[PDB]
Amino acid sequence: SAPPGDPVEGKHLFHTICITCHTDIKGANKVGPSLYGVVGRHSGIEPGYNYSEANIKSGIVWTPDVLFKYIEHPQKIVPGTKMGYPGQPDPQKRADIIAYLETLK
Ligand code: HEM
Repeated sequence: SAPPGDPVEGKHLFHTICITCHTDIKGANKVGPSLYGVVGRHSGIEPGYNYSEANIKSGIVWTPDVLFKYIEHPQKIVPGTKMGYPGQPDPQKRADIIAYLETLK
C-alpha cells in the first residue's frame, strides 16, 4: 500500500476538496460517485452513477497505491476521465486523504 497518513486531517482535506464533487456517504452520488467504500473497489461499479467510457473500460481497482498516483494526476492514471481535479501535488495530503478513505468501510 501507500505512504502513512492521518485520517483526521484526511477528513479535513476530503471535506474541503473532494466534497465539492463527491460524498463520503454510501450510495449517494453527486457530480462524482460516492467515495464511501472506494478503497479496494473496482472502478466504474457504483450503482446508478454515470461513469465515463474511460473509467469503465480502465480495469482499475482502487488500491491505496493506485489512488496515491491517481489523486496526483488523474489523467495519467485514467486517461480521458471526466474527473476535473488538476491533482494534488502534496504527497502528504494525498496520504492523509487516502488514510481517511480507508475508514469508509
Ligand atoms: C479529492 C481529492 C478527490 C478524490 C479522492 C477523488 C477520487 C475519485 C476516484 C477514486 C474516482 C473513481 C471512483 C470509481 O471508479 O468509482 C473519482 C471519480 C470522479 N471524480 Fe473524483 N476525486 C476527488 C475530487 C474530485 C473533484 C473535486 C471532482 C469534481 C471537480 C471530481 C469528479 C469526479 C468525477 C466526475 C468522477 C467520475 C469519473 C469518470 O467517470 O470518468 N473528483 N474520483
